[PDB]
Amino acid sequence: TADVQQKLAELERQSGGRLGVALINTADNSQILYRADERFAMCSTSKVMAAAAVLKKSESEPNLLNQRVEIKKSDLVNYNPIAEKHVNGTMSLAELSAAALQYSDNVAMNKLIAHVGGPASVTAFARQLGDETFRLDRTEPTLNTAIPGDPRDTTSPRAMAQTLRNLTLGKALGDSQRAQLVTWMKGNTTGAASIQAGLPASWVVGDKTGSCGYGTTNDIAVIWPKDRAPLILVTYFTQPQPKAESRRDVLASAAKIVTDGL
Ligand SMILES: [Cl-]
Repeated sequence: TADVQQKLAELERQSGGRLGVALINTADNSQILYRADERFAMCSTSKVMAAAAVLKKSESEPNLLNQRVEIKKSDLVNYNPIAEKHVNGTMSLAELSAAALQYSDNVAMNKLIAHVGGPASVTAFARQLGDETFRLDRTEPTLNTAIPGDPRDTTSPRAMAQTLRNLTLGKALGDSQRAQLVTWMKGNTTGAASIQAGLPASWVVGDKTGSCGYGTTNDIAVIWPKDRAPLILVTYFTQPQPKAESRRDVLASAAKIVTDGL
């Protein structure tokens, strides 16, 4: 409705920044879009694509998720909540995937990236799925600069919503791998203040958040409303000032606007 568009424009104006939304409602195959073809820095929301690339590789390598990866001091980056506890030992690729997706651990992201061949390999995986918009250019932590106008490490709301639908509800991954990705995302510990905060308490959510430079504040989610077909929702948000603070409330407000009614 124009009403939903007006409400999103009002929210964006009040927020002071630039808001991007894509909702896919699988009940009727409809979409609600706002700036959905513009690019936004992904921040840690790119961890979903990297974990999915590892899952895809595991379809033909059954030992892959159990493979051990050494964690060294030289692996530490800016935010390492799980990896810092494993320095001088190993973690499996499954454990790194869970740490990336559920605690936003940046060492874990770098190990997923390295395993599949680097940022260009993660990007080539997106391309193989039919996502011609996603680009992972850099590793952690430099992928977080989020400079306005810089296309590095960006995607669009439309593209990420369509790809997340393929990954979590469609057939991008084998049944075992899809279920594993969904379980990991449903177990996220970092999302309660973002999309989830704009939805009724009873709804079930798997999501991945990310915040980075220029007050960029993001969330991408698969949502099971009570007794309804699932939704896919991407809410991206960025601000003019380099040191702007995160605005998870803006993502909650956008989620409420686009799901009201339903
Ligand atoms: Cl500033």
